[PDB]
Amino acid sequence: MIQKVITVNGIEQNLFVDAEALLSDVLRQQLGLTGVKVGCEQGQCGACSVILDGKVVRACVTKMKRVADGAQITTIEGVGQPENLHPLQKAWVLHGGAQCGFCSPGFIVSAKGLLDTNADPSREDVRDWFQKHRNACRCTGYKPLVDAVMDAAAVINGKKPETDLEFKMPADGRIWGSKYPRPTAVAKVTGTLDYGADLGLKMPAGTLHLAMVQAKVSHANIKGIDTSEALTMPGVHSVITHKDVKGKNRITGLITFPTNKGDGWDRPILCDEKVFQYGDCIALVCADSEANARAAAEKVKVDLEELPAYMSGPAAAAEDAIEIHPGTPNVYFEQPIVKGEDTGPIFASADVTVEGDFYVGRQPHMPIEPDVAFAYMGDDGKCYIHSKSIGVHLHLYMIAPGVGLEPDQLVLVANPMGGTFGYKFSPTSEALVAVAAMATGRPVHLRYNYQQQQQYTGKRSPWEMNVKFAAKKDGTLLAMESDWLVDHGPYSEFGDLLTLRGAQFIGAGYNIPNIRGLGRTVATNHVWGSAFRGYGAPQSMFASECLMDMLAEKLGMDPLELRYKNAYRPGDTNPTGQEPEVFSLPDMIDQLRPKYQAALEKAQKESTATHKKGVGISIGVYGSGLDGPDASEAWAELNADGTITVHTAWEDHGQGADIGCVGTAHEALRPMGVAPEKIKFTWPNTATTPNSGPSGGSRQQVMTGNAIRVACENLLKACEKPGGGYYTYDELKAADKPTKITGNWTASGATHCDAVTGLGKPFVVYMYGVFMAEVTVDVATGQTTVDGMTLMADLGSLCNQLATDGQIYGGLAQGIGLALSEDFEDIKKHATLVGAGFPFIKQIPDKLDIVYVNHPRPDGPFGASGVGELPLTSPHAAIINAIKSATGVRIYRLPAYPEKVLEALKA
Ligand code: PCD
Ligand code: FES
Ligand code: FES
Ligand SMILES: [Cl-]
Ligand SMILES: [Cl-]
Ligand SMILES: [Cl-]
Ligand SMILES: [Mg+2]
Ligand SMILES: [Mg+2]
Repeated sequence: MIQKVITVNGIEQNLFVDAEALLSDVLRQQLGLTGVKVGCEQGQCGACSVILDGKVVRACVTKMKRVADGAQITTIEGVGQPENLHPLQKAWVLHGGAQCGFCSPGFIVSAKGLLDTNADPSREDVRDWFQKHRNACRCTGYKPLVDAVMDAAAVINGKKPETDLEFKMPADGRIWGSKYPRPTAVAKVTGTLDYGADLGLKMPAGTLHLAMVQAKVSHANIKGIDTSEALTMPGVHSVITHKDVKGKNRITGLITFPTNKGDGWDRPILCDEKVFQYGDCIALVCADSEANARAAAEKVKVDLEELPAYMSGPAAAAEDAIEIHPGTPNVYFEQPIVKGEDTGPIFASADVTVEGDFYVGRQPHMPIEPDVAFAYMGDDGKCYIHSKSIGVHLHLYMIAPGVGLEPDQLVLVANPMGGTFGYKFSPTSEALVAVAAMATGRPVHLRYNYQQQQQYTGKRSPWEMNVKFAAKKDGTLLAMESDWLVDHGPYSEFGDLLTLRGAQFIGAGYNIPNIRGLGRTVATNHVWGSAFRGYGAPQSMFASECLMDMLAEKLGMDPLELRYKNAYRPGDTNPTGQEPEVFSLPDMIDQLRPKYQAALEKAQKESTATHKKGVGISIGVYGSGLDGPDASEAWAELNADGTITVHTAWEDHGQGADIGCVGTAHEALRPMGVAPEKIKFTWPNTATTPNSGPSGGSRQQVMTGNAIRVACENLLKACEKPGGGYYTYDELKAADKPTKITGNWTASGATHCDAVTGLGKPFVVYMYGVFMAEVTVDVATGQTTVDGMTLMADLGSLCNQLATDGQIYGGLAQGIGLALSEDFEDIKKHATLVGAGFPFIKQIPDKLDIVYVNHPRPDGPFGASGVGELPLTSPHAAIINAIKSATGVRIYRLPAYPEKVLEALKA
């Protein structure tokens, strides 16, 4: 041990540390400075950036021996605090740079180090600095961060007043449609929002820390578990196995389709009979610390009989393949799409046909915050789970039978969380922590490291796809055929639903009267499928949007013009035979057309013989909702101090549940003149908030927004005085009148798609957009640079522009990664941020352009649609179409790795 006297955030600290300790652990655990966030633990993400003697360093790779006696350290807590924000923190809030917030301390400290060395940086200087310091963001697309740094610099420089960093009310008081900051932003930019790992550090002594004993093979029969040596290790309390589970020890997919061949109870909580994928949790070590639990977990001995693993859909779907789930075929679900007339003869006589085979792979979500959860037995005897769930009621019902509890005996709560992008539509760690809390009676806390986040949370399911079009010479589409194979890994939850998405979205955007297609879901031993932002559309529309450009190429038509010819117009129907609710694609195409022409001209002009520039187009469509007559509920309550609490279970991945609630409620409450700061939101809790539904399917602004609107209208009626005016709280209470008022809303016009034909009206609100990608391909290295992205977006009406801008930038950035670099195919090679192709700032162009072309939706609140998944529906098709424009070659199987682009160039 060594004594080190240093200064931290301006205050002398008398530190007693191990020389080998990591500064991240010392600051977080010894000094309680949980604003130093830890994500990757490998020096790759910058979340733990601190200033050490004038240099920005990552604390997670900085050992205490490198910290000199007398050193100066600055963490986010020393940059500023909630009622003393630094200009960078104020700019962050104004510019909406904290979405999930997990990266915000690291970027803001890093940016102070920049400004302390370069007072007046160029935007390029800012991007170069965040690239060298590895400041990673998965939510924002970086542009808002760079905007915030530039604004703060100008203030620090005396160029502009600091008060220009404070939001100015539009004067009229409307915050719907405005840039009003989100309520959680100040906590995020000051590091005072506790995420699950932070809460772990602030739990009482007595809390047990868990570590997973995981399969190190992809497929096996389990013969036995030997915990003997592990029990003798430092700090170890016990080891939990399937023997300790009090229910079925299985998670249910809950809405498994009747024509699924599987019963949806395939996924174990703790493996008992078999290993189904690498990473499967077979036991939990309970210990006094994460480090002690992990050291003992390595000593638990699992005796396995390894089985041949099927690591792709085609392998597992082979007619011969052995059943992964004995008794159930590996191909366990099929969804036909049957619209119009038989396609065979239409293909036979059409002027032009085109066909392609496409692939979109196992994209990893890569939130900066790895999965974390905790559980405890409440004084009331219920088991409480606090996790990254974005569907607390959904997960309650998916895990209660397996852990052996009735829905009245378990409570799920969503912690503040650092991003999920869909992976948390699945249970990950919740059943694990509940079993351990139940078995021990003690609080338990489980943190995944980043390798566990990559290998042992769910993934975008790969799809192998064949799509064909038939068309007339004038480009009018006549018919489509489609085939898709969905590799869902071993656990069936929502796999059949994802396969149905291919019937709804392959070919979406155009009138296509005649369709014949079939999707197939296959169990494999690769990572199980969890939703990933877009859920079926990134696969489906990559195929159809690339194919539209192949059809345009073949007809000698401009691809944008071919889309204009076919885009939805009154009278048309979508692939499931439903009429669109608004018709904005021609309008967006018309407004994009000159920008596209200018872009084509720039490309042609600025291409060189080795750096070829190109421009590519795509359309995106996705539903806002769960299929069918989805619904939500909210409660609007006048409190005794005159504030109003809007109670919902709107789960916040980081997309903006707080501002969606406040902005929607503010607009609904305008007749009573309620200031936005007087409106309170509730964190999701299955015991004390209503079943608003999960934050999946870009649904909450529509479904929960409408329920908030109705609850608020109902609260206005409850408060109205006859003759005009409103009663106060005190008045209603003296009157014995109610002050907490319910509202509900249902998408009553929707119907489920048919199991035999795929036809129906699954959503009553859709999102529509048009993408333009501008790229440069180095034809010596095959490296693609995305130089600009444009999204024409119809979101109906914006609840909050900071929120929708940031949603679109973040989605476009994930589309650049899906297009060029991201996959989870090799269990080892892809288990880090950099190995899996995470996009750092220089991979995302500063030019991210949005044009809103908003057609108010008949059934959305104040006309709004969702936004969440629109930007990831097909940006990667626009990018691959731009590589084809630049170079003449087509990448059919993502990602477009440089070697793959070179092989196509040289073919
Ligand atoms: N018009 C409009 C729309 C919308 N908004 C906004 O925006 C957001 C979003 O919304 P939406 O769309 O409704 O959505 P939500 O439901 O809430 O959420 C969900 C999503 O969200 C997104 N985004 C995001 N972001 C962030 N930051 N993070 C994350 O993680 C995430 N995730 C992702 C996903 S994947 Mo799935 O599950 O796959 O289906 S689906 C999803 C919010 O805040 C709201 O409010 C506005 O403002 N306006
Ligand atoms: S760089 Fe330190 S936690 Fe990622
Ligand atoms: S706000 Fe940057 S990772 Fe979420
Ligand atoms: Cl998906
Ligand atoms: Cl290819
Ligand atoms: Cl490569
Ligand atoms: Mg027509
Ligand atoms: Mg090669």
